[PDB]
Amino acid sequence: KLADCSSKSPEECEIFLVEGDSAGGSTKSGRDSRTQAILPLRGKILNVEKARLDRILNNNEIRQMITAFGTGIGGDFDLAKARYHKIVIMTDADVDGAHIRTLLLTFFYRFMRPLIEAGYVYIAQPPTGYKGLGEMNADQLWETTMNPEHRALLQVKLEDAIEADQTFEMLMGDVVENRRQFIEDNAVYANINERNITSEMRESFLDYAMSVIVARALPDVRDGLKPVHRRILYGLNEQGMTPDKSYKKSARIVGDVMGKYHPHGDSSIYEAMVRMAQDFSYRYPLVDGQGNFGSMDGDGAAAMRFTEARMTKITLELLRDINKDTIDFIDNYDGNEREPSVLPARFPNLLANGASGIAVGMATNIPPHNLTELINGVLSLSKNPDISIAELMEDIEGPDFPTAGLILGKSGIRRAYETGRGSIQMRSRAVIEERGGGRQRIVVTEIPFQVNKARMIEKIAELVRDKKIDGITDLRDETSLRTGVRVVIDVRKDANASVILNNLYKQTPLQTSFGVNMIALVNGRPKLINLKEALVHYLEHQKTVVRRRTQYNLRKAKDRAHILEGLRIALDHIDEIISTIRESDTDKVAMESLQQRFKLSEKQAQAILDMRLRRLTGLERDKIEAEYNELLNYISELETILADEEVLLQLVRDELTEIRDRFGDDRRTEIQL
Amino acid sequence: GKLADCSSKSPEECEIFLVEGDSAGGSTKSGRDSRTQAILPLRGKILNVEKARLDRILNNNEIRQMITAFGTGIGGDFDLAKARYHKIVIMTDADVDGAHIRTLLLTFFYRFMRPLIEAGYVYIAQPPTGYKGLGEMNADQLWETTMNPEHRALLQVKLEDAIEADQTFEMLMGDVVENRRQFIEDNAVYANERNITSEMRESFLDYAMSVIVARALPDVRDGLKPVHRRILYGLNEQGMTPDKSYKKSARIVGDVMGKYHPHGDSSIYEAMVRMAQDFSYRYPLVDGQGNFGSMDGDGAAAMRFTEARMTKITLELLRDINKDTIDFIDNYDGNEREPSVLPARFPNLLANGASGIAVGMATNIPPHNLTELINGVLSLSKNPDISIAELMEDIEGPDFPTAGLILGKSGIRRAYETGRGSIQMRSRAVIEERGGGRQRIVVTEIPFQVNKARMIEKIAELVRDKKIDGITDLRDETSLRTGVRVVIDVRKDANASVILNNLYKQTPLQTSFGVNMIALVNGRPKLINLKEALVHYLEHQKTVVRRRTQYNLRKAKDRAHILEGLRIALDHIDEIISTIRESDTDKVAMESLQQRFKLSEKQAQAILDMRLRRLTGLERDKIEAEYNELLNYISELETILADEEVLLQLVRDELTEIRDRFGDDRRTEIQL
DNA sequence: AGCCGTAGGGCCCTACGGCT
DNA sequence: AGCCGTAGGGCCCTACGGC
Ligand SMILES: COc1ccc2nccc(CC[C@H]3OC[C@H](NC(=O)c4ccc5c(c4)NC(=O)CO5)CO3)c2c1
Ligand SMILES: [Mn+2]
Ligand SMILES: [Mn+2]
Repeated sequence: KLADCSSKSPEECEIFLVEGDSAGGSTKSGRDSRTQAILPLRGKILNVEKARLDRILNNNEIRQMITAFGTGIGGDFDLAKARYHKIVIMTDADVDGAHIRTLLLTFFYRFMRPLIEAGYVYIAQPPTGYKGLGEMNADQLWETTMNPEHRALLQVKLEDAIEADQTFEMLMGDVVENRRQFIEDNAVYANINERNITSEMRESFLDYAMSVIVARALPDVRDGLKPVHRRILYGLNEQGMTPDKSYKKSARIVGDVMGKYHPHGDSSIYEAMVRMAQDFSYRYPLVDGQGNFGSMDGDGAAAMRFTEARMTKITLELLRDINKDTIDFIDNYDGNEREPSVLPARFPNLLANGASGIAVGMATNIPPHNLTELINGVLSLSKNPDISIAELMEDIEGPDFPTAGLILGKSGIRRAYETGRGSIQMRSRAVIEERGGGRQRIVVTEIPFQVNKARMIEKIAELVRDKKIDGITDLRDETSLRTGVRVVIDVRKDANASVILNNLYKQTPLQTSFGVNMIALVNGRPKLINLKEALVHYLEHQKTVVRRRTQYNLRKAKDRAHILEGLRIALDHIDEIISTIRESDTDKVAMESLQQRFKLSEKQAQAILDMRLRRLTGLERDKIEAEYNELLNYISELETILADEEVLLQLVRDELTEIRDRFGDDRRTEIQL
Repeated sequence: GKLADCSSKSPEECEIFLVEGDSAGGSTKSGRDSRTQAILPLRGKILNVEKARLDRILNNNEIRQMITAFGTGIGGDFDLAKARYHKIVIMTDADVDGAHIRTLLLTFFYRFMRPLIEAGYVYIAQPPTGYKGLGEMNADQLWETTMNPEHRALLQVKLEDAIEADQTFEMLMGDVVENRRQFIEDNAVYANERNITSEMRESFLDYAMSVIVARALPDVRDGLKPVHRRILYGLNEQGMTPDKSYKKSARIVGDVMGKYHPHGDSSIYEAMVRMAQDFSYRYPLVDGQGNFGSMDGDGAAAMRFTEARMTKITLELLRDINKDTIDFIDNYDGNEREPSVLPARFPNLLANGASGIAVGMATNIPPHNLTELINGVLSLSKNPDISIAELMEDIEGPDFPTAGLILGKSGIRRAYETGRGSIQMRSRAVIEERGGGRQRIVVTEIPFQVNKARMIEKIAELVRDKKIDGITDLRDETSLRTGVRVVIDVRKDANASVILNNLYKQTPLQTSFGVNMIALVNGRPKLINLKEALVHYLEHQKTVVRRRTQYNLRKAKDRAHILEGLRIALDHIDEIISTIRESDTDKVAMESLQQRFKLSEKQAQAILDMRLRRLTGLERDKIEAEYNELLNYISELETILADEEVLLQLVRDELTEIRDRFGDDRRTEIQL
């Protein structure tokens, strides 16, 4: 990995740590290879503050850093033996780079403290607006960042130790609550110089943490999506990949999304897209995949060069009226594109499909739900702001998993909908049945959500082999496209099969809990929310969307009647119209002449100058009158909706109801007492 | 291993499907009936056992997995009794690479498991085409077509004459290239049971002709392989021109993968990267931003990091592509159109050169100076009987991006005469003082295609293993600011020149370029000499300029015809408007306009599409200005089409301009 | 040898939080 | 104790021909 310098005189020698060979290459090409060494790492380095020492000392990248510095670790640490008097951290100028920087400072503080004391550690300052240093040309990387003349390094000073120790403990240690508190306390949500090592850690760390929270791992309460899923669906949309049209190569989709909207690795995008295609993961799948999109047995999808994809019908409902000023667009990562900040989301997607995400200081875990039940819930809520969770549960019985199965008891469900937290006990659907000669078997035909069917079956085998469960004489996955899931467990003759089943439910994922933890972005801040808040924020979104959409169609039909007004004047005075144009030299004079003569606006004048001659035929004259008369009718319909809060809300209901009628379906998961 | 066995054991009723990898595997595993159907994914191309020794075969993972899985052992240890399946089913992707992996698999079974074949246990599944690999198929469909024993069509492989079979495996898959080449030349055609010899011959031949005509060899006209052509056409169709800014590498590769080139990402991205390296291409076709590699054989950044567009001179490859200069063809799936060849307004085969390993043959064509090339083609255009020797008054010999030296003219001369020759390339190295009466060797240019770091390591090896006297140190002082610089310290009092000569004998510091000018001519491979290359090249240009002139003619005559309808209309504007105003439909207006004013359908249409702003005052006059300049152009064009000396001179003229704008100095020095 | 350059194909480290 | 899902990062086997 190391690409060393010529000079062995450590006095004048620098080593640069970079994230991988992609940056490595640019760095190598632009360095001064007499004084300047380069060590590429390989992504996130190990967190030494949370890891056992066995594996701190085995980890490659840790090891190689040790070798390169040649000073040994901890007690047996000779400053005098530093092969370099400058260790320069130069990760990418993105948030994951800030995080890899915190990880490294932690390693150095806890294993090479003197190195920091001695003033040998530094932080390079590459320009922003660059995914990694691999996107820079070597000359740029040199001028800006590496050239001893016209560059700016921060030298890491350690002031108070005690404070440093607490900081590393809080930020990087395994007590989440300490970290969570710091985030809350310091996050500001939207509506050779010395650098203190504590200052750097808290600023770098918070930068990462906030970024993961608002812009990675948590879904938005309004549309139920994380950034990656939003930019995927929105890309499908901008490229017209509707279900009527045909499937397009995943690589096209991914390439496009990566380029315009999502400056991150290919596999994060493709894997997100894949899940959205899996009817064992999504209760209402958002992508329609062609090819191998993986199995319940933990199989990956085929590589993105093989598969293809489009929207499902129901994703249309997520995107409807996105170009009717329903929702605010923002700048993409680099200035050159516009992306939606949220989707219209005309059905309640946060709950329908659920969410899961590991952030920093917190996580989220929201189960999926029956859409017929959810919309009935939003209906009841719309007729009654003061409805209770108990009343809402009259409609929303509890979660509805794609994989079906059983939930045991209404009581975890109730806590989760009331507090935002609760454990939910899920079981497989298993029956006991004769197989012949007075012997029996267990048949599992549905397994709990998020359980790998293979791993589950291996577990049972590994219980039968470690002689750790009695009575089982065979185990077979008879699952098949033709017959559905079907896992068979033969039972020894005369053994009690019900007992064996209970044993499996105790000792295998045949029974599994689901720990609800309903954190989402509300005003782009993380909040633990109950069932009713989820539906309130959802309905508040829908109200705004149907209002803005109605306001937009008004401005637009008004703009258009205005033009049809110019054109009807034209048709009534066509001879004089022709005359005015013919007697004009420029287009500028005609425009002025038509405004004055016939009291037309600039826009009308221009639309008349744009009329083609074929529009003076019989049918074309009629269409202009017809389009105009239909449009006045529509304009006054729109005005009705905007002048009356109750007609608007009634529209919201009628629309929800239509979606419930077209996409609603049976409950799959049975909830038992 | 990723073996997914079935649940039954008795092999009489159990089958195993071999597929290319896990993408195919998953569709196969979700599709299959797992009571009787095992699946074993491989990993792409398997080893050719006909060309490998036994130590290597038995180290190979995929080979091992197959042996284990089948349970018969191999060779004389073979045993039909211990078969775990009575049907072994080869199910590779429905493409040419899948024919090839079929031939490799059958080569393994015939040489190590022949009784398996003698006994009827081997089979070939028949998936549908249209799908890159099985990973693009849904499991329901792969079940119906291919795997379900009530529907599928299986071929059962049969051995007849074992002597013929031996000859075939030997010829097709053995180490002797020439019999294979001969079999290709003899069988190629350019523009229930299955005999194993027929399968081998037909599957291999497919593969072979696919690599030859459509992978590894350049076209003589444009100097390009399918992958480079599709990339450049891609850049163009998305206007990624040099005036515009850079697009993202992943977008470009994604575009091209979908539209034109159904193959792995890395083949595309790597082809693009090389086109951007100024140490690889004498005249780079791609302009890249980010890490695109080094002479030390670092690869580019991954494609999420880099951006790219055309270079100035690529516009010249593409100039006039829209003027019917070249025949477009269907892409691989029917939903696109691609160029079969580029206009190529400079001679790109010899300019940037080409190297490719095919089947039965290879190509290796060095790069050249463009100022020289062009003077060459001009000279040829003044004299169809120009000799190689006269041609070499312009074209001194290869000119490499990396500069350096060529020793003597005799390899050059042989190469240009016959299309084969060996050319000795040598570093640019000087000897210089370093202080205290010591000296060093400074190397500042290295041969084409010689990895600099790997070369420095071969020098270290010699010093370490004491096969060279007198070297005390070795350093790469290469930098952006300094250019290539490799220093070799010599021991006080040792003769530096001697040392340097040893380095030339013993290191890539001197390297042969083995010229072997194979290219496609009417899409068939041909060994061509210097002159035959320039001639095909000149022929393409004349065709281009002629087809270009024919196109502008059709187009200017079409436009004149429109303008003759517009003249009539502006001159009769009222009767025109009444004619229309009186007409119920757009149809009736066309008919009336046409009867009353002697107009064609297309003249009537142009009038009906006329906007009212065209009736302003100075428009009857513009139409007339335009129309008179059109008639002038029309005849300027007819001049050209009727006199071949005028067309040829036109060709000469455009080339001279390209020479003036893009021609640069020779970099490689030719020492005699 | 083993390397040139288009082709087939796939695997494994790391962070992060909460549940087992 | 190790999985789940967005994220950071990269490597190594194969065919082909010519020297
Ligand atoms: C399969 O299993 C193995 C296992 C062993 C391996 N050892 C080392 C490295 C790897 C893979 C690392 C490599 O890095 C670059 C990756 N792709 C991109 O950067 C990229 C970005 C955007 C894109 C595309 C690609 N593809 C498009 O068509 C457009 O959108 C491709 O994968 C290995 C792979
Ligand atoms: Mn990075
Ligand atoms: Mn394949």
